[PDB]
Amino acid sequence: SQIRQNYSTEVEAAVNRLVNLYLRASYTYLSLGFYFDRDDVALEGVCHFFRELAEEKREGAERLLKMQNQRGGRALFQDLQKPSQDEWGTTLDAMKAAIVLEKSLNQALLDLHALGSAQADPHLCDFLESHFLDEEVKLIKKMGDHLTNIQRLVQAGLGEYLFERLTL
Amino acid sequence: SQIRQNYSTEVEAAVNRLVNLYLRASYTYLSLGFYFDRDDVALEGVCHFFRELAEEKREGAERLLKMQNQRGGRALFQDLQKPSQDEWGTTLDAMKAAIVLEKSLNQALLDLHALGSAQADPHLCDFLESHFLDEEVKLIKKMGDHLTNIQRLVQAGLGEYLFERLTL
Amino acid sequence: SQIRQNYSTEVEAAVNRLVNLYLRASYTYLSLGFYFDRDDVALEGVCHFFRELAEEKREGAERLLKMQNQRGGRALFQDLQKPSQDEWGTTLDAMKAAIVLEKSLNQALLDLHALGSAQADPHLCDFLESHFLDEEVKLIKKMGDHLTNIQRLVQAGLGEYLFERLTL
Amino acid sequence: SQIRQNYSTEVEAAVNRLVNLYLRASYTYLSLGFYFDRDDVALEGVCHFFRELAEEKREGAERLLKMQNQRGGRALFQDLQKPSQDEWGTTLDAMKAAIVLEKSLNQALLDLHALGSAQADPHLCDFLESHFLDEEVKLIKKMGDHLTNIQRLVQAGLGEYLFERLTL
Amino acid sequence: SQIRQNYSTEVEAAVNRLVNLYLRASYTYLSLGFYFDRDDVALEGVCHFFRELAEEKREGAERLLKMQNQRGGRALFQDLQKPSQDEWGTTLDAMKAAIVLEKSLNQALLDLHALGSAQADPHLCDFLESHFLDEEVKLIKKMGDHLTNIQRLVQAGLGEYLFERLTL
Repeated sequence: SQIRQNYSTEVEAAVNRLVNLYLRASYTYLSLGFYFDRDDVALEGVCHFFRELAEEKREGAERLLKMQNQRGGRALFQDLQKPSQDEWGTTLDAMKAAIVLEKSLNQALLDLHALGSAQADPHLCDFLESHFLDEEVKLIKKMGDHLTNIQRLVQAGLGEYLFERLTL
Repeated sequence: SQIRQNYSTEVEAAVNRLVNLYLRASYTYLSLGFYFDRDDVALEGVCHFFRELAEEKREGAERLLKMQNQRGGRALFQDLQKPSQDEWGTTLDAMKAAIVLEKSLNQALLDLHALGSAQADPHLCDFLESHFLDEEVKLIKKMGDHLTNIQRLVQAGLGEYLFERLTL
Repeated sequence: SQIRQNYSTEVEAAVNRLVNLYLRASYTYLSLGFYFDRDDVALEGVCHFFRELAEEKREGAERLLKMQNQRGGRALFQDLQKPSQDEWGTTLDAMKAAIVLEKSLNQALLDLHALGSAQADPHLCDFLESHFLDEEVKLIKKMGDHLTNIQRLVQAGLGEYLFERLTL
Repeated sequence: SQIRQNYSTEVEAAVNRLVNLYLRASYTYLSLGFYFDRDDVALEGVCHFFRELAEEKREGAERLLKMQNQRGGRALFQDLQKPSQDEWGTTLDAMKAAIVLEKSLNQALLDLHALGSAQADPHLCDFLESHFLDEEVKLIKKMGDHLTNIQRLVQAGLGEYLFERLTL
Repeated sequence: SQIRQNYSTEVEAAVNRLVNLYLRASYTYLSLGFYFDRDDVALEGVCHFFRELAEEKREGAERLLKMQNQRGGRALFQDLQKPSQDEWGTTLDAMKAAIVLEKSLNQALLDLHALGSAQADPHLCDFLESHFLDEEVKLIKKMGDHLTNIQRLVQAGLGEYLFERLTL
């Protein structure tokens, strides 16, 4: 590539893998959102919380793909595996699964950052720091806060309703 | 009728029956609304929910009557039977009765649509699709969502109060 | 499902399959868009055309999923297969592949409509007519118009540049 | 210097060298810009593209000089060598020379970043990441995109005219 | 007719013939417009040019009919013959056919003017001069200008595209 400079094949491949992970996360949140939209679940605030996160993760994937091209790397797409569950249980179960998912994404970001540092690729390192690392930390804090409030509240039915009405 | 075209006597009669069903539904919701306005019931949000539905069903009847005339059919009115109950119990009981009522109206709309299709009357079919069928589907979804939230909430007194305050 | 009425298991399954087809189409257009963003391809108008279509197809999938829930059906997600190509060649090649993809989606919509008609499900039939069928017809017309103009223009390099600058 | 802290003589010297490189780049772009303003060249969009870049590179030099003083280092200026060419040939030749120049600047920024990291000078590292590294990556991507479009277009005279009119 | 004054049967008949000629011209331009809207032709600017002319010619017919009544003559309508072609070939072919059509209309206007002069009917003469004769001269000039530019441009495919994009 005429523009490619200081951009290792290892980082290029890892960025494609991270795109897949972000799209998979978006898909998982799409599934979560529509599950809470079921008439036998019916927690609209929880549905909206996860649909927003689906959009965020898709946007993160697109930012990665834009960066791949800016550096002269080549986007390669793989199958997107379906989410791990078809039904997501309670808001508590769903929020635990979301924090698991975000921690996995954060770990992938940290692994890529370490790779970038080992490859002396400061543009990559700054990109991740600037657009992804703090967003993950803030989101995980928010989920942990939500989990604590959900747990405090669970008369589990009343608790789930109040959390959805008064927090989300 | 000088304007009547492709409008079968069977559809004409069925449209008059559906008008009666919609007015009956309006009357039922009028009864539901004022029951929740009783000082010994006193759930204003539930009263407002059903009074709004009374207005919607009356409006649906009027739309049917306007259509009857547009097609050159002749409106014929029958007695409006009183609602099935004088007292409607809890918000849960009332919402179950409302979903029963809406499903019966929806089934009548679907029967009329099938009639219209058998009579090759696409204006009727489009009219129903455009003004009634999706409105019923959306309303039934909303009632089902309400029922699920009511059920989750029912300390049944506290639950009924919170639903009325925070959802309705 | 408490709300489910006149909604066959066959339509429910077909709606889940159509969701997968729309998400796959979105993914294909995401791939198309970023390919035209490559520094060795560099046709920004073509990139924007396909990124817009990615968004449209995702939105169509979400509309289907919302409908699934409104009817009381249950969303089931499957793996999303990667797009058929990693590199998409010329704007001409890409627009031919897009018209192939849209025709396949349109055929799936028509198959589902026929199913809905056979199952006497007019809500489904109206839903498809109202939100999908005319959008597909308009989009295919636009692509065909684009293809004709691309073909007229292809000094193939000059042609591709002018189309991107003056049409897109 | 009373304020100097964690600022190595090696970085101080390298920052002065980078100032010279940025001023040299500004001078090169000044030459490029006025060449395209010649009546026997006459490509105003190309002239404007390079005059803008002259300003950008001068501004980058000034930002470096401001930083030098903020850290307590001492600006030292050297002769500014004249640009490598007196006449710059075609827009294609000029854009190739510009990408060569930007890659050399980017490599100098990366070398300085590596120096800063080896000297454990995170302020320097952040400064470069924040103000220079991403700007270079974006600019090189844009030049590469321009080069690809120029190449696609070159009836070379017609191509050069159209690029200047429709892209620049 | 109580109002009829200085309005010969010969002019009355000729005005009815000219109405037919203008409606025929409108129909021809309707055909031209939709031909350029075909997906295998796809020149939207050319389609718009001819659809506008269809409207102009219809309006001219209506102005003639209004005049017929103002003078106390009696509008008589004849069949409108279909346009001379089903497919109109290239923009060049179409613009040549349009100039042929406009010249025929102009000649009919000039013949009617001569008739009006021979019948000493200055109202008719002024009407034609004021509303039709200069409009035809301007339109024919514009078509001739278009033809010259089309001809200059025809790599005939590229030429047709550029004319549609940059002139129409």
